[PDB]
Amino acid sequence: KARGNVGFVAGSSYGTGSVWTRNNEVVVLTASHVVGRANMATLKIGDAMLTLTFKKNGDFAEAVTTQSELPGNWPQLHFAQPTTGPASWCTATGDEEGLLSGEVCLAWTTSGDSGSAVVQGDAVVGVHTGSNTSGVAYVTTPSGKLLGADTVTLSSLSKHFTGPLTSIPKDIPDNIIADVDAVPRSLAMLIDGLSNRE
Repeated sequence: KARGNVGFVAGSSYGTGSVWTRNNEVVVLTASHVVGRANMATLKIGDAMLTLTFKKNGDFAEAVTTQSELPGNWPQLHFAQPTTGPASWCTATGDEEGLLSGEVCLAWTTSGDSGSAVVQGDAVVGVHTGSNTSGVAYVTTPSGKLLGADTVTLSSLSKHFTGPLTSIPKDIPDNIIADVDAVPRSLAMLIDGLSNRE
């Protein structure tokens, strides 16, 4: 079951969106490539169907509308810098718990999940942009920075996680440089937690 503010978006492609409140306006986030160059796309949430125009920054797409056009108790929109740790990919079929860092992001997603808000706590860090082999995720922040395209060692990543040393999960992407033979339990369980929205 998806979060209450998560909807489906259809433009040049099919994706996911999220709805929020900010300074008396209703804000809708999704991915630019889901919207498409014509800059128009239709959001479906609850019984509401609304066509919107989006301002874009790289693959991060944001539309604004009003309470009279899209009523509901939408959660307040807070943007925040990425913090190395767990993050929730808010897909239309439930939250996918994944690893988020500036260099590498891991989450089990499909094409339809493009545009899902990626959140940490009560704040949006970006939208889901795309995927690669072995749970690789790419996330675009509101300022248009692409997260997930660089490399990081396991030891460097490990500094950010609590718990005792644990065996490294089997399938990890080449962009995570395996330079230790054990990682903190929370890091291992995160990666092991692959595919958890059900």
